[PDB]
Amino acid sequence: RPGSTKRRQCYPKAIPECLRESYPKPDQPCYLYVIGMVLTTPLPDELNFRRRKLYPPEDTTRCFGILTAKPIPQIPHFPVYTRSGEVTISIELKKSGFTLSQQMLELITRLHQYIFSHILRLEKPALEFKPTGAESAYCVLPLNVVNDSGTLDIDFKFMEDIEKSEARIGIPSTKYSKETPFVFKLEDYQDAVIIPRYRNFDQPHRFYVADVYTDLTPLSKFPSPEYETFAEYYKTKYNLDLTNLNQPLLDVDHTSSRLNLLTPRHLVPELCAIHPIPASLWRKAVCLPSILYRLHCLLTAEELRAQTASDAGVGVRSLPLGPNPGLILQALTLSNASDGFNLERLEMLGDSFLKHAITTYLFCTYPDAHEGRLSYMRSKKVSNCNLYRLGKKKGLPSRMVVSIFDPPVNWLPPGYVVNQDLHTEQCIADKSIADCVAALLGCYLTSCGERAAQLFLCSLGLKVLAEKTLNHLISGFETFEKKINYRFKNKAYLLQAFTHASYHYNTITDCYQRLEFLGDAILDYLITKHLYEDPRQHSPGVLTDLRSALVNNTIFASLAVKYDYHKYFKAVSPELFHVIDDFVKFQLEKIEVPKAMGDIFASLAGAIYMDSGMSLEVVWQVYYPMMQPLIEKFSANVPRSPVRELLEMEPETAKFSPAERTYDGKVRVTVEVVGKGKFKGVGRSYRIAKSAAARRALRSLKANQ
RNA sequence: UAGCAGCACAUAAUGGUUUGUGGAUGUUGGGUGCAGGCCAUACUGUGCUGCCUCA
Repeated sequence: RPGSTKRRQCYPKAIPECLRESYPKPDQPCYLYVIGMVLTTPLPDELNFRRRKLYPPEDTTRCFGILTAKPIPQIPHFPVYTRSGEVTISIELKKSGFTLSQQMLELITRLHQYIFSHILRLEKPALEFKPTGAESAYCVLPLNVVNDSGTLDIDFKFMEDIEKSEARIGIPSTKYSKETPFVFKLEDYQDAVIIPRYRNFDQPHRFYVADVYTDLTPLSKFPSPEYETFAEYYKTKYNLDLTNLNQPLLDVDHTSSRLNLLTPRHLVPELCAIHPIPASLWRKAVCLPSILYRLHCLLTAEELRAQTASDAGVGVRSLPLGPNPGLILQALTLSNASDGFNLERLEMLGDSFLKHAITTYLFCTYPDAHEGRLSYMRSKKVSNCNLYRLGKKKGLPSRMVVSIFDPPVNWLPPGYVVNQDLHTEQCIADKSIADCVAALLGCYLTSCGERAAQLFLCSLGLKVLAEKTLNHLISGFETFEKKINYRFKNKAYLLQAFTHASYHYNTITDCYQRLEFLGDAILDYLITKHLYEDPRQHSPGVLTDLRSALVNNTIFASLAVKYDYHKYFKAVSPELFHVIDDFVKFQLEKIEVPKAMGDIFASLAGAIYMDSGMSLEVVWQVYYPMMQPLIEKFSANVPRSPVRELLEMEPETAKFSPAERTYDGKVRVTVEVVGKGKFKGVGRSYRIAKSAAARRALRSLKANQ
C-alpha cells in the first residue's frame, strides 16, 4: 500500500541551488569563502593511541577556500571529529564580485582535480572529472596569509609552485651520487608530506612528517624486525646505497584513508621526495569530504527553511525567525544514517499536534457531525498514506538523509560526473516520508509554536485553519467548579460535558460525545508536549510508553472518580449508575471500567477549551494539577504489562495456556511457572484473563521471595 | 596506505511472534491495512579486535 514500509521507491538526491551549476567563468564575478577551522575539543591522550601531537588547524597560515559563481548563505557552525579532536567549522565569505582570468581558473581547476584525484584518491573508474558538466560545480583552492598581515588570499604562487613541481605527476627521478651528495634542510621537512621513492610506484604511500630525529641516522635500528638498520633495509630491499649516512631520520604517519569525520570514533630523507603540498594543509584537505558533505546537507536544510518561510509565511526568508537548519537536518535524518541524531522525537510530538489541529478543525468545521463521523474523517487525514503523498508532493524524498556517509562509495565530489547509482540516487520507504512530515511539524512546533505549525500544515495542503432549564440542570455544579478550580463563562458547556445521550431531560445542549472527541486529542497533545519538554529528556521509546500509559480512558475514569465527576454525571440508565457505583467503590477501597467516566473527563477538557476561547493553556492549568501525581509516578517508573513482567522474571519457566472459553462467554487462562505452580485468571478477554493469571503468579512469586 | 576473520552497535530485506488500530460477508469475535515491541535467516557501515600485505 502507499505509505507502507513494504513499499520502497528510488529518488534522485537533491543538490542545493547555491552549489548547482556554480562553476566560476573566466572574467565573470565570483565568490570566495574561507573554511575557518578551530580545535574546540582536544582528544584525550588515552584515545590518541600513538600519543601524537595534536594539530590545531588554526595554528597554520594556509587554509582552504571555496570558489563559486553563486553565493553561499549563512549556516550554523558545525563540528568535525579529526584525530586532533573536535574541530568547529565556519564558512565565511572573504571576497565577492572579483574576477579570474582563464589561466588563473585553469590553474585552480587543475589543482582542484589534483586534490580529489591524486591527494584524496576519490577518482574511481566509474567517475569522470568534468567541471563544466558536473551538477555540483565549485572549486576548492588554497588560501594563505599575505605578508603576515593576518589577511587570507588565493595562494597563486603555491599553486604555480605545485605545477612546476615534477613531484605532481609521479615520483621525482633525482638520484644522489658521491659527486652530488644529499644535503638535508630541516625547514623543508617540518611541515612536509613525503613519498618513499623506492616502493609502491602505482600507489605511492604518503606520510606526514610527524617529527625529525636529529639523533637518529641511516645506521640506526630499523622499525621492521626484518632488517638491522635503515641503510641495510634500503640496500637489501631496493638496492639503494645512501650518499649521506649521517642525515637525520623522519618519524612518519600515514595520510588518513578515513574521510567520514561527522561523528566521534569513541624513513630516510634522501630516499623520499617532498610533495609540494605542506602537511598542515593536507590534514585540512582530508576534512574536505565531510565538510563539503555537511555543508551540502545544511544548505539543503536551509533551502527547505527558506522555502517554508515563503510557502507557509513561517519565519523570515533570509536570516538577519524560523527553525535552526540543524533541527531541520535532524527532521530529515533517518536513524539509519547514524549521524548521532534522528527524527523520532520530533515525529512523535508532530503526530500529537497533528491530531489536535485536525480534530479542532473538524470539530469547528462540522458542527453537526457526530463523534463517530469526525473520528472516521480524522482517521483518513492522519494516515501514513496521506502523509506520504504530502511529503512526496513537497519533494522531501530527495532531501532526506537515508544512508551512512561513505565518500568513495556514495558521494560525488565537486566537478565530477558518473560514467553511465549510490552516488546520485537513494531508495526510501513510503512510511519514512510520512514520518519525516511529522518530524518537520515537530521541528516547527518546537521552534516557532502552534500557530506556525498550523500554517506549516496548511502549506503542505492540510486544511487546519433555555436559560431557566440551564440554571435548573446545572444546580450544584458550583461545588464542582470550585473542586476543579475553574468557573465557566458559559455553563452550557459544563452541562453538555456531563450530559449522557440517555439524559433526554437535556433539550438545550448536545450530549458529551462531541466534546469527548475534542478533549481526547487535546489531552494527547498536552500530555505529549509536556513529556517531550520534560527535563529528564526521555528517549523516543520511553516517550511512546509514557504517552501510551498516560493517554488512556482507564486513567481518565480513575481521575474522574477522584475528582467527583460521577456525582455530577447526568444519565438515565440505572445499569450505567450500577457500573459506575461498583467502579467508584473499587477506586475508594484502593470489575468493568465505565467508559462514560473517561469520556466525561475528556468532554470537560473539550468544554473548558471551548469556554476559554480555544485556550490549551487554560485546559492545562486545570488538568495538570489533577494529572501531576500520575505524570510524576509514571515518569519515575515507566510502566509494565504484568505478562511482560512475569516473562522478564521467569522467561523459560512461565508458560501460558491457550484461551479456554468458560460457559459464561468469559475467557480463562492458566499460567504455569515451572517449580512455582499454576495460576488461573478469568476475564471477558484473553489479556484480562492472562494478565489476571500473570498478576496471581507475580503475587505468589513476590510473596515467596 | 591495503585484504580478510571474530566481537559491539546502527541499519534496510524475507520469515514468524506480540500491543495498538481501521471500515469489513462482519449468523454471537478468523479476512486484510498501517504502526510500534520481540524471535529467526540473511546485507552494509562504523567501531573493539584477531590474522595477514608494505615499511
